[PDB]
Amino acid sequence: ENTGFETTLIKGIEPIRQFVLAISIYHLFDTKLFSLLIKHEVASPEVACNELGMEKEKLLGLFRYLKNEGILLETIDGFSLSKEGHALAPFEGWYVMLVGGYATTFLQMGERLQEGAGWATRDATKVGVGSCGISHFDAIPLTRSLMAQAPGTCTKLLDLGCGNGRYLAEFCKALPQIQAWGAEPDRGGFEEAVDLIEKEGLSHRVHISHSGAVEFLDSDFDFEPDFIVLGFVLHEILGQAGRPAVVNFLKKIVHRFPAINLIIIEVDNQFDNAGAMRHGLALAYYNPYYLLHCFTNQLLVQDADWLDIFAEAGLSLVTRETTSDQVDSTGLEIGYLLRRA
Amino acid sequence: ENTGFETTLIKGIEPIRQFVLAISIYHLFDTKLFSLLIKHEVASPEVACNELGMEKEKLLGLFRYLKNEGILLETIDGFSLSKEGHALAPFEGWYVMLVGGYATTFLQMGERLQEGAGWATRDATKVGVGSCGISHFDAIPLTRSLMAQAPGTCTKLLDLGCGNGRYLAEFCKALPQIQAWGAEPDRGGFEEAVDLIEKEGLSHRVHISHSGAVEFLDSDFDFEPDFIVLGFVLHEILGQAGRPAVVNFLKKIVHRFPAINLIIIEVDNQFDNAGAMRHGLALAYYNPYYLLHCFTNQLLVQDADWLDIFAEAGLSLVTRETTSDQVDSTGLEIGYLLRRA
Amino acid sequence: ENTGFETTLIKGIEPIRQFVLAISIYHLFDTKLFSLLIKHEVASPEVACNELGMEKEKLLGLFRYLKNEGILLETIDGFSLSKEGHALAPFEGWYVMLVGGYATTFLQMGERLQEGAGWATRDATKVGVGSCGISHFDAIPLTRSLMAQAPGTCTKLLDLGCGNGRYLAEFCKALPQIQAWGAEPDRGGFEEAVDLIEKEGLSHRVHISHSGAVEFLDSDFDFEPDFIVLGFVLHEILGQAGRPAVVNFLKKIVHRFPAINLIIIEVDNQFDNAGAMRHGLALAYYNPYYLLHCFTNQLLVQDADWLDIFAEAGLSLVTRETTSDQVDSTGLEIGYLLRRA
Amino acid sequence: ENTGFETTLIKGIEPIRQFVLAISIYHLFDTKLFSLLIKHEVASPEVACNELGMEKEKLLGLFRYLKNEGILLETIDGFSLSKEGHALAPFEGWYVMLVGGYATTFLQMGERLQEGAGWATRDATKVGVGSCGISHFDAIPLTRSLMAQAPGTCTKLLDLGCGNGRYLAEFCKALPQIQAWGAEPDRGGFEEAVDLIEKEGLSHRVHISHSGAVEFLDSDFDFEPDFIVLGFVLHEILGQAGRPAVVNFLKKIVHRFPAINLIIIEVDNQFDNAGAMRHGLALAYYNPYYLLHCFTNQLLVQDADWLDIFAEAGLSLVTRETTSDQVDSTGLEIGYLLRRA
Ligand SMILES: [Mg+2]
Ligand SMILES: [Mg+2]
Ligand SMILES: [Mg+2]
Ligand SMILES: [Mg+2]
Ligand SMILES: [Mg+2]
Ligand SMILES: [Mg+2]
Ligand code: NA
Ligand code: NA
Repeated sequence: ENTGFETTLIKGIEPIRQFVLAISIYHLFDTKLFSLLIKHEVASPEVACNELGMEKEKLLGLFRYLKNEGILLETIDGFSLSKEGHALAPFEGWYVMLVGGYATTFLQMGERLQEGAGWATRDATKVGVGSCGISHFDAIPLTRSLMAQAPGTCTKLLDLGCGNGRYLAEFCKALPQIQAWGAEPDRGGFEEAVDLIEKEGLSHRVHISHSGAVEFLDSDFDFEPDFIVLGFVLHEILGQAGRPAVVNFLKKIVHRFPAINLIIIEVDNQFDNAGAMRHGLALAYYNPYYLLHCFTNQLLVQDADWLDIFAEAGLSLVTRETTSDQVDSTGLEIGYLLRRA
Repeated sequence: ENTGFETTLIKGIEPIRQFVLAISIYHLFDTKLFSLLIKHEVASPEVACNELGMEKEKLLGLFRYLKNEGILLETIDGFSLSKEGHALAPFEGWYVMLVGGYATTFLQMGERLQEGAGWATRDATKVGVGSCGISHFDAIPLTRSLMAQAPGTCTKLLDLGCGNGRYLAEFCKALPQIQAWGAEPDRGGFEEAVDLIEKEGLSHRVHISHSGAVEFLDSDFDFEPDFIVLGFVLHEILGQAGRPAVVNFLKKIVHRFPAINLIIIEVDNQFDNAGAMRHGLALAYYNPYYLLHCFTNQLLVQDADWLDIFAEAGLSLVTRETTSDQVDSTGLEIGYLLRRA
Repeated sequence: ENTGFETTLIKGIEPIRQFVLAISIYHLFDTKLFSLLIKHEVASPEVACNELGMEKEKLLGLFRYLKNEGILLETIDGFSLSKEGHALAPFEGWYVMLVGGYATTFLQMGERLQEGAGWATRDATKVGVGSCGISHFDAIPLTRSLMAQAPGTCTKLLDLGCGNGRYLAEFCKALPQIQAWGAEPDRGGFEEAVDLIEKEGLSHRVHISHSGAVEFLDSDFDFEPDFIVLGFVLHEILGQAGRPAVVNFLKKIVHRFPAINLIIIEVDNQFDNAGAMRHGLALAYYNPYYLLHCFTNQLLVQDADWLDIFAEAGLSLVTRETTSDQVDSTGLEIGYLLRRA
Repeated sequence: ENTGFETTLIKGIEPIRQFVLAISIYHLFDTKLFSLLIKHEVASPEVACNELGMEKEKLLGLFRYLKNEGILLETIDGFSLSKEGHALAPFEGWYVMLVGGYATTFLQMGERLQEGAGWATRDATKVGVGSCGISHFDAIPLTRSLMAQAPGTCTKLLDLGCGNGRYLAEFCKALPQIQAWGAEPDRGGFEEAVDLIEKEGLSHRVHISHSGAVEFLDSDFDFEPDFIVLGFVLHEILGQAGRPAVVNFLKKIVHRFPAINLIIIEVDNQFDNAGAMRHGLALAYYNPYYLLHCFTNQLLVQDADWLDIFAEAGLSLVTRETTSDQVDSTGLEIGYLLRRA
């Protein structure tokens, strides 16, 4: 008889409804349709197609789907972002990172659970672009706050794992006397950094290298930074190369630059902490973030574990801070300002 | 300042939270972890790993993620399905079809929007397995209802586009005198049909062929069916081969078998119908279904368009029915019982 | 041990969380705090208190609660509506009607279920004010559409059950030649109608009487209307007085005014229709509306039942319409344009 | 045109949909219909009406409403709880307390905001009954944990503000040597306590008085307790009588009973703590709880404020604990075990 089944089905597949919507919102941003709708205000599928080189029947399908979900409005003149659609704008970075960057990673979990199946891959270009969008809200303000508490002034900044160069673009626009150098291991991210830096008019003050963090420190680069930023880099080295390699990397920084100020941003691994995991942002962001870090060759550890690593590498903690409680009040994103002990 | 940003962020990325959960639920089913948890009641990660040949640290990560979302419970003895987790069981087919089958298709939409980029691909084995799970609730009862209104009795049943053979297994178990033949174009689905039929003990009464519908009708098969079931097949032929090809296919059926009873199940294309699109199941299922059918080489049309096609092919409508309002009350899934005019 | 209980509790009491939010949104509107925040943009609790004659500590409590839910933002200068708070503006009428008008009614259901316990009461002033706010979106445009399809032009309009007079104020502003008379049985609503009409500068063209519909038609009023609007009035008479009384009331209208055009708006009782009840607006609005009409002395019937009543009363149907599918696509709100047969 | 309005309306009035559902769930429990459906499994409206003395048409309305929301199932034999309906069972106390007890309080906020309008009233009988239901999960296990850490064993227990006597019934059943006395100021709650104690067969070991806490301590009662439980009582005295009155009350306890063990349960006022307020249970429960305590004559203060009050009253802290993180992981419900300094 299946009495009452339909009502249970609508609730039971609610995650599937939102799964498709998240992918569709990701494409709305990534394809530049969102920016086109902002610019035009109202656009017919024919006009959007001509501008972006798209096929009308596929675009009409995406537009009708988004209209049914309330992201778009449709009038005789075309489609427009609704108030709900406009409200998505600040969140672009999260969609680009988690859907663009990590959709393949989540999809690979079934096969990668098998003995010997290896680590899940990701689209590191989208991870970098997306995380840089996110960093405008959380990590860049945190880095700025810690930099203000260091002695002297920043004149030469080195950012390892720079993604598309957003930290360097923001710091260079706010602090005009700064000279900067960024290194990014992903080729696509490296190319996006060279383009963003050129678009912001900063190519004469900021240079980008296609390199990983450990290999950059071992290279014959000619730059004497007084600040080094390691934003979510150490947990990649920890997973890929091991704890002795992280300790040795940190020792090499202060051996080469004994008066340097280090700013390290890391995520505290509280995946098993019942109270922490009930916070709305812990469920929305950190629970999937922790899951991805079990399937990729990265290792998140606790605040106490990082403090032990810093001590073993011969570093002293100047101050520790978390993100503004207006943006992320979980206390899981922690920034450390360190110096040679 | 970003005043109040966090509250907006938690709401803004709610689709991303559910996107990861839908993928994780899909893997919970597809990897056979769900069936393992049902069988064991409580299983430690070590026990689940030994049984399914998995890696403990990756499995613990998936389990902790699902525990944080309330799908699993954790005690000193291990993990178990919660009441919420147990409640997901009937919906397995939807997760397998839409996530397993069509996740790649949704992910390809950005690139496939470009002029000349072609049709998005899918994992047709998972689409078939998943849709067959769904059909237990909606399409198999609808087919059974229409079959009861035809003259005479079914003795020889042909199912084109049979997926994993679920329609044939259910009809053969309910009606022991039936001899059946199924054709499935996807190799993986064909192999799953041969295995399901063997598992149900029906290999002596039901034969499966690896073939598409049009090519099967043109083959030298030796079977005289009195019923032919075309469950969501015609809209594939319509998209791939065109309307004259669908008309010619239907004419060939009644030319070869003039006394045959045809049962056709199709989805009415009401993607642009405001009232229809506000139904909870229209939003949860049909809105993504319509979107997928704009990106794949399949074409959904309206009830009136199908009736015109049937008339042009020389068929008469015996009766038309929709699914039980206990399972799907949208009126979008329509079954037609036809005969030669 | 209560393993996993908290996660189930947060979901289990979600209706309670939203119950308090709905009441708080209702007071935000009803107390004029919403209009104060629109006017001021940012207001400290001291400024809001001085303007509306409120107590600071109670207001701070309401504001902190709403801030926690994302409806308000707080800065050093005070509180303001967030984008989410601003987006609530069009829905004021629904909150005023269902919470202000009918909260007591829903709360009385337990006691009123008992044999001989009578009908639940309501705050008819808030029901009238709120329903008039709603009517701007659905019933006023429907009435306007039907009036345009009548053979005659409206010059003298009678609105029975006029609430706060919003139909008359809108029609009179749009159609300057109209003279109008409204009757409202609730004293509080009647007083709000006299005030709204005076505020809109329409007291010379619109008169309001404190009276129920049946008693108004039996009174010595001196007005010769060519249009009468009965917007959700007949189902009140049907419940309170019975079907013969509704038939007699309609017969009396066309006996007194044989050339009159009648516009009747009613809600189709589809409470037991599985497909209709899965529409998002059916669940949000019509399911509680049907419930309240089982506990108050009002009786909702079906479209066909109304058409039969009209035939018995000697009325002919000119045309029937439902609301615009941009505002309400359920087809449950129906308007009938009638004349004497 | 109101383009796209309906989609915004369905979301905008979601709090109203859940507001009516919460009230309907409250009555389902409070009227004993929930227990009737558990006992019968399937019940026709006629059978439920005969058993509880209800009117069939009003009951059918409530049942149809709940069926539409998925709480009930309907078959030819009658109505039954669905799996979703069954899952509500543990949450009865929250509905009884917040809806039964405090619905009137929330509804009174608009009028009580006015200068000199006084404190909002509540249904203290339902607050007591509901809070006692909740206490089975959080406060009773917390009290039991603290009692076990005292140097003495409990033989004579006094519970001030006992509600319906649930703490005493649970402790007395688990610990057969205990003699107990409870005081409850609300007459309805007092009568429910006398009945619960009689139903559990404990009238020979537990006596209940109709009295407030301060007046009980000033009375001529003849009982020498070695443990006193003050579960959410002190914040009532603090609001109603002031901080000197709370200090004097605590001093009087240890003057009359110098060897007594005191167990105090209080809610930490973190209403203004951004991170704490993003916890799912903080939003669902504590945010409305804080709001109600701004409109009633009760005053919630912080953990540190309570510890300072205890020091002033001449009490020493033996140990402090919060609730089990399986039931409430906010850390806002705190229990203190105290002795005379
Ligand atoms: Mg990482
Ligand atoms: Mg298809
Ligand atoms: Mg009514
Ligand atoms: Mg009634
Ligand atoms: Mg209290
Ligand atoms: Mg108070
Ligand atoms: Na890893
Ligand atoms: Na297609």
